[PDB]
Amino acid sequence: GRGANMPFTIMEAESTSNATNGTKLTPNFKPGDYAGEASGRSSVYLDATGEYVEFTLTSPANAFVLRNAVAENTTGTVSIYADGVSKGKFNVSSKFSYLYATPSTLGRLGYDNAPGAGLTAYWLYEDAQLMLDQVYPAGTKIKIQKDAGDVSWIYVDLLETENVAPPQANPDPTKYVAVSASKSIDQALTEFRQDNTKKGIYIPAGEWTINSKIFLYGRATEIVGAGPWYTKLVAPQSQSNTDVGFNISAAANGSTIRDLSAWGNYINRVDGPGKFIDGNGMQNVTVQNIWVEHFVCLYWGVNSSYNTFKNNRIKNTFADGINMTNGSSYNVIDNNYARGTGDDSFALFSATGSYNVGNKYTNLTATNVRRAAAFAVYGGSDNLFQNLYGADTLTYPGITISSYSFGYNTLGFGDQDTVIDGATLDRTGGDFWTSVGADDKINEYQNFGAIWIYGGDRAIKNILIKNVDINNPVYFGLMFQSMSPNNMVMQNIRVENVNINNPSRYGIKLVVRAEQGQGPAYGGASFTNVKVNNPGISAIYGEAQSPNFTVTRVSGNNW
Ligand SMILES: OC[C@H]1O[C@H](O[C@@H]2[C@@H](O)[C@@H](O)O[C@H](CO)[C@H]2O)[C@H](O)[C@@H](O)[C@@H]1O
Ligand SMILES: OC[C@H]1O[C@H](O[C@@H]2[C@@H](O)[C@@H](O)O[C@H](CO)[C@H]2O)[C@H](O)[C@@H](O)[C@@H]1O
Ligand SMILES: OC[C@H]1O[C@H](O[C@@H]2[C@@H](O)[C@@H](O)O[C@H](CO)[C@H]2O)[C@H](O)[C@@H](O)[C@@H]1O
Ligand SMILES: [Ca+2]
Repeated sequence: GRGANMPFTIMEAESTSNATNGTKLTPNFKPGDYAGEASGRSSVYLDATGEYVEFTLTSPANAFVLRNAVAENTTGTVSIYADGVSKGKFNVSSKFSYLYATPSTLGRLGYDNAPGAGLTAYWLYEDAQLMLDQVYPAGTKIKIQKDAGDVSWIYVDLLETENVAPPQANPDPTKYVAVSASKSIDQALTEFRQDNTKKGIYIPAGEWTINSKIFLYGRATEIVGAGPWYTKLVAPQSQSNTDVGFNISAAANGSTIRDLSAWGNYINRVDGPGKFIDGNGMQNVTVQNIWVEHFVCLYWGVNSSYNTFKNNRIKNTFADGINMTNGSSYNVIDNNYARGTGDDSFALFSATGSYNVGNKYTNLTATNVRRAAAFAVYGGSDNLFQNLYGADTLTYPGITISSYSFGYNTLGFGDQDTVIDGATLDRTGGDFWTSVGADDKINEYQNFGAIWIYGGDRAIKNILIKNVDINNPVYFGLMFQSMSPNNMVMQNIRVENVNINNPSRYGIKLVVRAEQGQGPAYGGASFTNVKVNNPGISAIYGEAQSPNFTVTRVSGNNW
């Protein structure tokens, strides 16, 4: 792609190809800012009746997602036109946006939904979904316009366009028990469990309440919808933060959930509940072509192995998109799209089996990461992250590679490579934590590069980063750091075929003193064909001040 191959096309409102009579925001990297939090770090502000932004379709489309920001505590409309003719109205809302903190309490980002004295609003953008009753061809002018009766103002960030097929029917009514107006999901599953000729349940087009955790047991179960634009599982929207969805017991290992969407009612992060799918220790489960929003996570694996997450869309969550922890091995996380997660979009946390091993995170896109990293790997052995696209992180790297234990029981990285192979990272990095007494100090925070290689309190070894393009990182391309006093010696850290373009500070930073009491990096890293182009200050910082760290310039480096 790089990244996921999805049926929708993403178009930035602010593209120079898009006529507008509204206000195009100049980019910045600020959280809590309508530019800093936008895709591409810009949007088009429509602030008077008749102001519009005009998109041009590059593929046919009957369905649209508008990422936008409106005033706090408001709902309303904005209009959509096709070739100059009005065609409908998006339902725009800040119900799920505006999370409050202060510049020195970004650790609270995502947790606190109420305004208050001295509090700044963050997480300002949200989405509106709309299907039209015609497929419009490539080349159609799709205008987003603020007409009389629409919201007082709106920031238009991007438009998703998609040509959605008609809904898919029950694959076989004699094998899939249908949910219906008078038969709930739970009742359909009970009928399935008690009749061995059934393969599962079918959930038709519609909106279907999920007001509970729905347990899958008995045997492997298929849950099949009509398509994610059609089958909508809906948490009770007059409630907030209800723990609903599916919970897969061991008897239902081998289950499949596919072709549906799930619309949670979380308005802030809660730690514990809030994963759409629970399946601790689950095996051989397939989750495919589902679209999930407004949960804490899609899935949080715990010693869960041989599972497949494929073709999913994870948007506007309050913590991680997918995390696999504590022994989870041999999983296939392939061709998934995340936008707006509230913590690491795709993560792997290895802990004591000794390691998470054999996982393949492939063809993944993670953008507009509202806190933490697009991709994060915490220890493990023989795990592959391949063909990644990451962009527009609010606070942290595009990719975190970390041997910090976080107080859990872990060995760190193992004896087989953790591989990052093929990745594009656009405008990644950010500010987090504190930097009291730090070297190379530019503000009150620690400052994170596009890729952070962090030796923590456990082994940091066997890391291969290759075929990566890092474009306009907030601060640095590659950032290497060792936690003191542990000073774990980094071994077999190699970087190959990497382009670092226009970093504002340095192409490569060896952290010398992140904060009081901390020191420089231990071990070394090798660089082959690593280009640093137009750095703001210099190509590499920290080399002379890092006497325990050896930079090896194998060949092909312009620094
Ligand atoms: O009050 C429930 C939600 O209403 C709006 O969203 C609509 C949603 O219910 C769904 O079924 O489809 C339509 C069309 O895509 C949505 O507009 C609000 O936007 C949402 O915030 C509410 O929770
Ligand atoms: O393995 C550590 C814990 O993971 C889960 O808790 C997470 C919490 O520590 C924090 O990271 O927030 C996320 C998102 O809300 C939580 O999933 C488990 O729920 C917990 O039991 C584990 O100890
Ligand atoms: O020391 C406990 C904390 O460790 C981690 O946070 C670190 C932060 O405190 C500061 O020192 O910066 C380093 C990175 O340079 C951070 O890793 C945990 O993330 C945090 O939850 C702990 O409280
Ligand atoms: Ca944008």
